[PDB]
Amino acid sequence: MKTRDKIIQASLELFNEHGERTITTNHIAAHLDISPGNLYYHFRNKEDIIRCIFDQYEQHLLLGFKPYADQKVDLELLMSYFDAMFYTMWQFRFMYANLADILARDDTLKARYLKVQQAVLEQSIAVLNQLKKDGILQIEDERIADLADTIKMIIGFWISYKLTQSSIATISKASLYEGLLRVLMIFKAYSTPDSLANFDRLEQHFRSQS
Amino acid sequence: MKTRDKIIQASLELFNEHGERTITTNHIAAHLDISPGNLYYHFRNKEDIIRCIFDQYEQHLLLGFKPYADQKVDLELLMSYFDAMFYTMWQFRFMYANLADILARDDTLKARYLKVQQAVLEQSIAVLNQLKKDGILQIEDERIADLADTIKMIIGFWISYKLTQSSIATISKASLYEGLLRVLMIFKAYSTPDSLANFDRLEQHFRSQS
Repeated sequence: MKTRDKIIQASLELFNEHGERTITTNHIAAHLDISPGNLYYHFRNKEDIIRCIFDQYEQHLLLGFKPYADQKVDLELLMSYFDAMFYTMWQFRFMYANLADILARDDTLKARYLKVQQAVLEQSIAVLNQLKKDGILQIEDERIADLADTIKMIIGFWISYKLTQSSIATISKASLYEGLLRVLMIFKAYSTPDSLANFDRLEQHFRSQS
Repeated sequence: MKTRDKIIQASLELFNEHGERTITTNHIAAHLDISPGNLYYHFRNKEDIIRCIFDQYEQHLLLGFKPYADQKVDLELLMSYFDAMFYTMWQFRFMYANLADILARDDTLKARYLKVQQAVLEQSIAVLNQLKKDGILQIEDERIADLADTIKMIIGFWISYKLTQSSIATISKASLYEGLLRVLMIFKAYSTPDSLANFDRLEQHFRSQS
């Protein structure tokens, strides 16, 4: 593992455990047992590290919500889209906790973030249309875009909702699965009779994980 | 109108137009054409004004989502609950824009905020159970609490979602109605056949407002 990649992963872990705002590049270097000069060789400031993390976030997002080509339309395919919701919230939780402030202070990062959000929305609408063609969902064509955008809003803001509903300042995997189960509920209401059985197996799988 | 109430309303308007963070007590006093000492007579600092605004927010919330006693179960009753969603987001939009930071810096305000959120959740669950008894909604009893909490999450975080999805830093009434229409969609999926007609009249009413 290249030192540059070690710096990116240590940063992500520290930001996820303690909040991005309180971690300095000197703390990151001490965590890796390197000089702050050694860190500067690879990254000149903290923003540049956060920019590389956003890129990692963005490529996983585009791949996790990509439309399906020749895959068979079965349970394993559906779980993969639900697994990508969980992964993104948990692996980049420092981001969801403080998105507005990170975007407001870096215009380059914000512009790239918006391009990806629009491309993820377009893929999601395609996925939903395919599930309709394949007999998994019943939705009026004119509402598929709205459903996709509403689910995207749930996943993106679930963490902030949880942080503002209690006196506890940390996110547990259990909090995240509660969120997936709310999305799974919404989708269950749009399912076809032929496909209700599968939504009950997804529900049982996620109640069992936590 | 008592000067104390004039100070509270000017503050709310300035915070809603420009963001709470950039408004000082000296700016509030200049807006009302009074000395900063005259303002101090009534309010010793900005937090005390924000505390009185939260109280106004809290009492409207408890009244707007209160369970129904002898009212007839008709369209006007349903619209009133939808109107309370719109009112709270629009009249206290500075709050929704910057909730986390306001709560993190005032422990007294946060404690009261959480008591009200729990009481609003309990009322909402009662409302939903009544609509079920009265033949408006079909939901498994074990899921009514989850639906209520998911709708509450949508209304509370819609504004933050919109502010982070564009380069435009302001909220329009149109953005807010788009949000209500997403909630109305979710509810339409849980409606009974006898009640679908009414959800189509609510939809048409809100598409027409914007």
